[PDB]
Amino acid sequence: SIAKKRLAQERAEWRKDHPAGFSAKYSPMSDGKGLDIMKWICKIPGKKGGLWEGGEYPLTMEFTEDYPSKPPKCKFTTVLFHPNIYPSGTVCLSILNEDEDWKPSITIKQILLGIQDLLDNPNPNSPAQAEPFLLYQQDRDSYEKKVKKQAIEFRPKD
Ligand code: NA
Repeated sequence: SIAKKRLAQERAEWRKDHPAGFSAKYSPMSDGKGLDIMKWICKIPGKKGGLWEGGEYPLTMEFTEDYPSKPPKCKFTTVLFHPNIYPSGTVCLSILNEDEDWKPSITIKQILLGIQDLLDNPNPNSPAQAEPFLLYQQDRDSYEKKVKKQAIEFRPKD
C-alpha cells in the first residue's frame, strides 16, 4: 500500500521532529485492537499572539488508499467559531482541495501548520460557516470576544 507506506513515513518523521504543542497520532481501532493508520487524531495549539492562543483544538485526519494523490479530510471534532470551518467540522483550505492547491508532497506538519495559520487568518472568499462569517463582518470586536471565550473553553482540561 503506497498510502500506508507514506503514512508510516509521515508518522515516523513526525515523531522525530514536530512543532511543540501539536499532536498527530493513529486513532484507536473501533474494535479496540490496534491503531488505525488511515485515521489520525491530532491536536493544534492556538498560535501565540493570536485570538486562539491557549486553546488546544482536536482534529481528525481521514485518509483513503488514494492518498497521497487525494488529500485527507481534516475535521475539528468540536466545531470552532471560525468562518472557514464547516458545520461538520471540516476545514475549508485550498491546500486540502484536490482541485486547488493539494500536492502529494504536502506533509502532515505542513497541513497542521496551515490549519493553525488559517485559524488566525480567516479567508473571506471561502465562507464555510454562516454565523462566524457574518459576525466577522458585522462587528469584528464581537467576533474577537467570542473567539477568545472559546479559546479559554479549549484550554487543556485540568
Ligand atoms: Na461540534
